[PDB]
Amino acid sequence: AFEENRRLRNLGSVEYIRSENTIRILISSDPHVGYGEKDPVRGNDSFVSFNEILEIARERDVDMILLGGDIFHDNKPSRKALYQALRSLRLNCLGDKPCELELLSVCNINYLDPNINVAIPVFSIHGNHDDPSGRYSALDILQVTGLVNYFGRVPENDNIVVSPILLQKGFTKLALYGISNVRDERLYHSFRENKVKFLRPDLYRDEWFNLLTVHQNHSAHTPTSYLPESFIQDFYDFVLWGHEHECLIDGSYNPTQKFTVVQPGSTIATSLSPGETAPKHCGILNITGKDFHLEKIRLRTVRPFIMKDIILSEVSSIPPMVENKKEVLTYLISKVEEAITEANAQWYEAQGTVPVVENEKPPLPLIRLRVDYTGGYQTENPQRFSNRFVGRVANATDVVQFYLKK
Amino acid sequence: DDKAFEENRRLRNLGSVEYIRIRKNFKKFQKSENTIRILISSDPHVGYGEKDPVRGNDSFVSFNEILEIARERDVDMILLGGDIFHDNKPSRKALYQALRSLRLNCLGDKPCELELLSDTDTAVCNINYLDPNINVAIPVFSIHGNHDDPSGRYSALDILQVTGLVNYFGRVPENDNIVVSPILLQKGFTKLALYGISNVRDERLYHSFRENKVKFLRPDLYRDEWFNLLTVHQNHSAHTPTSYLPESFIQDFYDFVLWGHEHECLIDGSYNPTQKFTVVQPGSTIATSLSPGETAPKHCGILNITGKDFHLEKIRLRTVRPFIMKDIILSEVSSIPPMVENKKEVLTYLISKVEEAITEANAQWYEAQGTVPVVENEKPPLPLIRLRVDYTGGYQTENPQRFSNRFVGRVANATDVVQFYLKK
Ligand SMILES: [Mn+2]
Ligand SMILES: [Mn+2]
Repeated sequence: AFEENRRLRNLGSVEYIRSENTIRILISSDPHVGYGEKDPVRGNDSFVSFNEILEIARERDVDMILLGGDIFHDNKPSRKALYQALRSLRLNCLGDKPCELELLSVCNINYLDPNINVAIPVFSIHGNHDDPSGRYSALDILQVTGLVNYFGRVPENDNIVVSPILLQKGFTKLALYGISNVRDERLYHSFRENKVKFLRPDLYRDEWFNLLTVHQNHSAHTPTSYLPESFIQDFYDFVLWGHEHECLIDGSYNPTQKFTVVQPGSTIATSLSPGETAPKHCGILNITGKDFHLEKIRLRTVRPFIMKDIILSEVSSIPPMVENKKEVLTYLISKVEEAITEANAQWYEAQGTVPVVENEKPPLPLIRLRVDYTGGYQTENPQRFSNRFVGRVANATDVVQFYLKK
Repeated sequence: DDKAFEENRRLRNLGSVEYIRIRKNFKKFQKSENTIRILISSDPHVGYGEKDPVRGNDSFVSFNEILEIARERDVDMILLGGDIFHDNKPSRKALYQALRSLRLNCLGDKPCELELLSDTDTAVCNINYLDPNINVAIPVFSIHGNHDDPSGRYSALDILQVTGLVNYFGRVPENDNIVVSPILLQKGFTKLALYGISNVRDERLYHSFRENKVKFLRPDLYRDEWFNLLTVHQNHSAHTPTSYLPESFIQDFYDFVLWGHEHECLIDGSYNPTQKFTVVQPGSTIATSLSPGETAPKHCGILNITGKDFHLEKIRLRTVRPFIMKDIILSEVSSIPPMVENKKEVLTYLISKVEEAITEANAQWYEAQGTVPVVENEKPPLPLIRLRVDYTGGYQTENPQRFSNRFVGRVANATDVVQFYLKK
């Protein structure tokens, strides 16, 4: 069943119906505005980092912003989360700057409104949400204000029609496609049953730089609970991959399909997973005809997160196998202290500063120790160990996790 | 209580009043010249009765109507007495619908003839039309109202302000020390000093006036040249002598008082001869309960200000579902044989009163539309009908639901058409 997935290529059907020349796009995904709102330390993280993304777009003078979904963490965001998102979009996206993008294709393009002066149009697809969910989303609200362009709507999970937004700047032509989040198993089934219809403009067939935006699992435990890369039509040149939190901004080239996949990652860690450790970035994609150049930009406002894997039997400072309750503590405490120094150094690197009295100090970092304690060693209560770093770490819970080798 | 309500009328001009140092196009968007025209309304309660199969879209249609009349009649601004939303946390549909109506009816190329003299973060534009990136044709001004929904520092009104669609004024950070500062607006020779007090728990506000903890600020320039307008959202009357705002408490320098919160349409206004102001209670644009006060046909108004004078034009709302109520005292009826098995007689009379109320409701609707009942014309929506029946004196009743079910597809409230009670 996993073997079958590699063999299946170009699924669904393709129908044909009706830097002045460099398209600059700020690419990001998953800001999860509102996540960890009630946390005393982490409460304002999502608001600050979502603002940063829009701030970089304005400072760097990009033509547009493209997001891979999950602007909000919840289906029903709090009044604070909604207010903060709207405030950031209004202050960073409105202005006298002319929009050099020409459209060739309340609901109509925002930067096309005569009553709204949009300097940098935001384009986003709908993402996945785990809180309890009518026919009105928080993304529909962002669209109605004229601040975000909601594209890639999936009204029916059965028959999905993928139509493009056609944009031109000088000689460079962009055919922007999107598929809003669909339950992975459902989407997988739609591609297998040939229920996904891609629409291409008849004119300038080979002229349009084809960009697809998705919000799905890139991998899964079950062979039907993710979207295989081979399923995606080979006429595409670039794929922006949302939903997946790990920053893989450098990208991966698929040699068969002939298209690059860029998984930018979230702008906030939503769990203490290994995937969340990779420093967060956004990117500037510079399209110029057929080729492009992607510039990775490190996020300055994201709280550092260091994870360390420890094997006790390998620690020459600890004696085995006795009551080393004291040995394990001293050693483990020093590893947290080492992880904090690594986190602080990672933060100053992102800022371009040095640790001195005149400079701003780093925020409390997220620290996780995965400790193998086999044959044998004395362990602590994980919560009791985590209480030791009360004003040194952002995570009051889960500083340590003890495990035995399987 | 009686002695305390009496003392309320004896007291006047509560608090403290001091002075503070301060077509035409005043909008900054970049891509009756002496008469300030204001569309006045209150309490649209967007989202109320959302889940009702018949009444679900009433609040959205009527809130749109108010903004639609403002645009059609070419007013300078919209002034609301609070409660744009029914809930503290409105649904996604309610918020979407309010924003859609505001964007379509208030944005446009129409020049704003109102000059902002002084507005006594902010990273955002406090005043709407002064934003160079938003083309505001008709600025909306509103105060915060009361909500019975659980309040889980950010309001839905703050969200409307942040989009640049509504100007939230008359904020009340502290209940103890309330400072009432004006928004100063000029059109030709006409000078408007606009004041607001967002809803405060009635008992708490009453105490603030008594403890002289309410400070009113007046512009030194043009002292007796401003037309003073106050916007409130409080109970105009109450059972307890401390649970409402007495008119006498409000400073007499005011010329006009827009009274929000109260749902009954009393758009004609009342003149207070001592305080020398006119109080206008416009009423809600939707019935929130089947109360006697909700029966009076709904209106909005156009307040025309020239110098220190005003003319108010009453406008009937066409989209509001008709509501007829009848109070029936069974002992005051005949021929109803009392203290006998009179179920048939009681029912026969009550059915005829519902039929009478339906005919009255339909006639009230056609009147609001300016049409006659003919095949080419639109038919009225299902009306709200309520019978409050006193059955004291020996009278047989019927289950309210079974009685209401006799009029299926004839009334909007198919569950509670009748209410049987005994006089206390
Ligand atoms: Mn996600
Ligand atoms: Mn009310």
